[PDB]
This record gives sequence, C-alpha cells and structure tokens, in this order.
Amino acid sequence: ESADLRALAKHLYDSYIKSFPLTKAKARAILTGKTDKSPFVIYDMNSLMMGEDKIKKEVAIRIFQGCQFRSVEAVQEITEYAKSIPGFVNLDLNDQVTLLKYGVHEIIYTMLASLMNKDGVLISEGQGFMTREFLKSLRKPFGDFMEPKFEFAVKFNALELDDSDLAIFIAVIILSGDRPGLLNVKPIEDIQDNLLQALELQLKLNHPESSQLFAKLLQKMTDLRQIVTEHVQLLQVIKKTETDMSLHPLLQEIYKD
Ligand SMILES: *[C@@H](/C=C/CC(=O)CCC(=O)O)C/C=C\C/C=C\C/C=C\C/C=C\CC
Repeated sequence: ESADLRALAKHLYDSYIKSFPLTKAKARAILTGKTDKSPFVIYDMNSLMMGEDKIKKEVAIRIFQGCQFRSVEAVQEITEYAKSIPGFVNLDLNDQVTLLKYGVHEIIYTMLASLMNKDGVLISEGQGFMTREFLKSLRKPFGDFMEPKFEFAVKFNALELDDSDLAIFIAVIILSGDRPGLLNVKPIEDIQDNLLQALELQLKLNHPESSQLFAKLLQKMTDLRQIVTEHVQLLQVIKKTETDMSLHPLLQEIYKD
C-alpha cells in the first residue's frame, strides 16, 4: 500500500525534526540570505579571535577539539533518531549497538552537508560560518581534515534533497544488514526493505523530474564509506604527532572498529 509507505515517511520526517535542532531548511535559509539569521564569518585568525566575543591551547587543536565535542552531540541526536525507527529497538541489543557504531559517522557527514556550500561551513548552530579556506590553512596535519568533506558536500548538495528525503535516507543507512559483527541479519534487512520502499516512493513523489534520483542517491553511500576510512587514517596520524591531544571516550569506542 502506497498509504502505508507514505505513513512511515511522515513518521520519520516527524522524528527527524524532533531529533535535530538544525534542519537543512534552516541551514539553507541562513546561507541563502532569507537579516536576523546572519552569521559572523571566520576566515582568518583575527576573526576567529573575535568570534568568541559573540559566538559560542592551540588554534588548530582548539578547532579540531571543537569538531570532536560537536560529533559527540551528533551521536546523541542520531541515537535518539534511531530509537524512533520502527523495529530498531526490538532488535538484539548487541546489533542495536553495532549499527550505531558503523552508521554514526556516515550520517554525520551526510547531514554535515546540509551545513556547507562550496566556500564554507556553518558552525555553532548556525550562529557562525567558518570559511573553507581558513580550515585548509590549518597547520599540518590538520590542514586537510575537512577538504574531502567539502568535496562530498558540493557533489551531494547537487542532488537538491530536502529534510523529508534525508530523514528516510539516514534511516536506510542505520539499518544496514551488512555491518561487521551482526548477529541477526534477516530482521535488519527486512526493516531496510521497508525503508528503501518508503524512500523510493518519497523521491518519486517529491522529485518527479529528477530521473533515477533513487539510484543516484544510493550510489552516494560509496562516497560516504570512502570518506570515513580516510578519516580513520588521519586520526591515526594525529594520535602519533599529538600525544598531548585527548579524544572523547564515546568517539573512541566507535573507532575501535
Ligand atoms: C568540524 C567537524 C568535523 C567532523 C569530523 O570529521 C570529526 C568527527 C570525528 O569523530 O572525528 C566542525 C563542522 C561543522 C561545524 C558545526 C558546528 C561547530 C562545531 C565545530 C566547529 C568549530 C568551532 C565551533 C564551536
């Protein structure tokens, strides 16, 4: 039934809104130019220095540790969104964990897109905007830790997806039956079918002229996994050249792999 699938979509979009403070709708309103939502822009050290005057150790390390604590917040939000996914809580508690462990970052970078444009990314809930050039000018080896993200975004953002489409897509990602260490794959794969079903209808109804967007979008999951692995490697270098740099526990458990 179309109606059954449309219902599940409605249900998801709804949980999505309740779980994420900064939707793409808002993110775009702020980047577009739609006077009371205008961000302070950080493009150099001095602006950075001035940012803390109104926006919410070392400069590169202070920024990196900023992303850390921020993703830890993202994990808590996605984890809450997961629970609302019909069937996810009924799954084995161990696989409930495994899925989150492998789906967390893929999702963070998908939604991180909503906050970017070719020349920069929104920070602190949209209060600010840090340019892509500044981050790139970060002392090695922190200079290129956002570069491959920006490339993903410009490509992904090109699909023109809105919040309702994403809610189902990040749902499809979490319920991936091909995760390392899954005990019961069958139950997980049946939920995803439903999700893929929902998504497929969603895109067709929401993007009538965008041919094979369903397939186009699904292919992006390759770019996402690509990005994660590149990150893990970088992280390995960091921990060696920066033995005096700590990592948030939650973020370390997820990385043990
Ligand atoms: C940087 C986030 C990068 C995500 C990442 O790869 C690290 C995650 C991990 O597990 O290692 C920030 C991206 C967007 C900014 C959004 C909000 C502001 C948070 C940090 C930005 C720096 C200072 C602002 C407080």
